[PDB]
Amino acid sequence: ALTYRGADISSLLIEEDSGVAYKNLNGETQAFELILANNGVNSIRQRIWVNPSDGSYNLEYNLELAKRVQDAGMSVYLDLHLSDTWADPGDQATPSGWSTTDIDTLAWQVYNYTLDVCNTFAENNVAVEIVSIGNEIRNGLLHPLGSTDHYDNIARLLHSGAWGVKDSSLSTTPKILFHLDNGWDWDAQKYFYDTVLATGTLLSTDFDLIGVSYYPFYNADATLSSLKTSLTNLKSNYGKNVLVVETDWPVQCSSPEYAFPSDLSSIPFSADGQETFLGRLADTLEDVGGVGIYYWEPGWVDNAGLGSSCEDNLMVDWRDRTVRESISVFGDLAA
Ligand SMILES: *[C@@H]1O[C@H](CO)[C@@H](O)[C@H](O)[C@H]1NC(C)=O
Ligand SMILES: [Zn+2]
Ligand SMILES: [Zn+2]
Ligand SMILES: [Zn+2]
Ligand SMILES: [Zn+2]
Ligand SMILES: [Zn+2]
Ligand SMILES: [Zn+2]
Ligand SMILES: [Zn+2]
Ligand SMILES: [Zn+2]
Ligand SMILES: [Zn+2]
Ligand SMILES: [Zn+2]
Ligand SMILES: [Zn+2]
Ligand SMILES: [Zn+2]
Ligand SMILES: [Zn+2]
Ligand SMILES: [Zn+2]
Repeated sequence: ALTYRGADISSLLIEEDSGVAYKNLNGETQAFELILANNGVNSIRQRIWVNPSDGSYNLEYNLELAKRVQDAGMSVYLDLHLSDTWADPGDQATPSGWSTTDIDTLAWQVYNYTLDVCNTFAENNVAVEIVSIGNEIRNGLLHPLGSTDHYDNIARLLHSGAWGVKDSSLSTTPKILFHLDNGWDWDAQKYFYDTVLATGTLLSTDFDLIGVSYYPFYNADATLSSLKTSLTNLKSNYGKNVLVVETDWPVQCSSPEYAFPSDLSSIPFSADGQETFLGRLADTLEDVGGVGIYYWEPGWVDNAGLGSSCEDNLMVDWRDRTVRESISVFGDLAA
């Protein structure tokens, strides 16, 4: 069985501030994190941004969301984007005020930052289970200094961020996770890990978990079989537990931009299809000794496509703000 049965619900506070209330499987209005907790979710992933101009996903935002997560009995995974806005393989902008010219200065800013985030959580008695040093960092982070022209710099920054967490006053130190996209692509994963470890600046002991994104709708090569091989290879090569920290499956996808992978093409687009997909993903992870799955943004009703070419990847119907049956998939898999 999976250790982490998770969801990323970072959008929740913004959706609430836009007037969204969610109706549960009992037909009752209920706080979204309590709906999840009562339906088998035991951990919540939260994106953190450094100095966003409108406050979205900033430190205060995340402290309040984490308090609610903890009140609901769930563990907290902080996904540090180390940017003022979305960090992904096509965007890794250095925060306003941080250095774009001096790697020594930037390394100290990253260290100070992750220490300050963690000590803010400690000071407020919020335990955190996992922290990622960056989001989807296969093409580096904190550009231009942390681009793939300078893997030596990337290693320094990861080292610094990780030790900021290790030096924090949290009573139990979080597991430190490194997160790359394209989890199904073993050669890409291997190239990154082998290269940052060879610099001499990142220690093999600096991180505890390897996390990957896994989506079915951006590339037909994303078969479950390739994911299985990649996860197996990651665990055996680097000696770290592995998990899927982002995934989605559509209830509606009328005009996909990319063909779906061959071993997933019989799964329907529906709530039942979401469950079948997740059940197969969970079995796949179990087979290989993987430890978690986090569903990405199940309740983001203003953004049902979640950035993909599909109409709707949510576990909540935007038309009536009511959860779909797939919201209980993790509980269903127990039982
Ligand atoms: C890191 O924080 C310390 C305060 O403990 C401060 O003295 C120092 O200037 C900071 N480093 C950078 C580069 O901002
Ligand atoms: Zn299972
Ligand atoms: Zn608010
Ligand atoms: Zn982007
Ligand atoms: Zn300097
Ligand atoms: Zn760049
Ligand atoms: Zn450069
Ligand atoms: Zn360099
Ligand atoms: Zn060091
Ligand atoms: Zn590749
Ligand atoms: Zn450590
Ligand atoms: Zn992503
Ligand atoms: Zn919204
Ligand atoms: Zn509906
Ligand atoms: Zn079910």
